[PDB]
Amino acid sequence: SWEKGSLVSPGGLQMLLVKEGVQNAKTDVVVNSVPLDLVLSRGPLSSSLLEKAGPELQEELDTVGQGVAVSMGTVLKTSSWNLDCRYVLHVVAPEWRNGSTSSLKIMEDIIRECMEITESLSLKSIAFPAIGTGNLGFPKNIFAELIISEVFSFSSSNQLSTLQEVHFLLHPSDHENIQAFSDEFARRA
Ligand SMILES: CS(=O)(=O)Nc1ccccc1-c1cccc2c1[nH]c1ccccc12
Repeated sequence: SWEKGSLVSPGGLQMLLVKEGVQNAKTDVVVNSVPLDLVLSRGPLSSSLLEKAGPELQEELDTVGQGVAVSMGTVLKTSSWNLDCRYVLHVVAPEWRNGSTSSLKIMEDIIRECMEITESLSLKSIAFPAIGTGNLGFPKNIFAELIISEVFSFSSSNQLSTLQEVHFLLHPSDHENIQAFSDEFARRA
């Protein structure tokens, strides 16, 4: 509990494995996964974020999303309300129907976009919480490698003025993700 796991990429971006649940995020940006209808109470990650943030998070998302055509890969920005961050980036994650290989590529593009948004806002840190393998057809270890590799890729190919830290937020009882990230971090250190 007392430590975060740490891995810095060759390009200088620090990744932290944080085992505190998703409600305690203390980064500038937190990324949420939302449905196409923008209802924040459906999936378990979003429901958890909503429970801490308060219903104002839903109020603001509904307002920013009104009359916006929303599809897979849409990213909408709100303030954080009672979360301990500055902004939430609400993303419509892909599902398996988008195609197997396609869906991994789409997740990579989403990860990259959210980091680019954070840098464009002159912010320092972004958190990606575990969303689960909800409606995606790959095991958690595939997604752990994917996100870490994308952080490596992004930071090697870009000079970053402000973005310094990427936090992976895991619930301490998420045994499968804790094992996947721990193995990846151990392997790369
Ligand atoms: C698929 S997962 O959420 O179980 N894997 C992770 C476990 C812990 C922290 C981050 C991720 C993760 C991996 C790949 C893409 C995303 C992840 N979290 C996100 C949250 C929002 C949007 C994309 C992502």
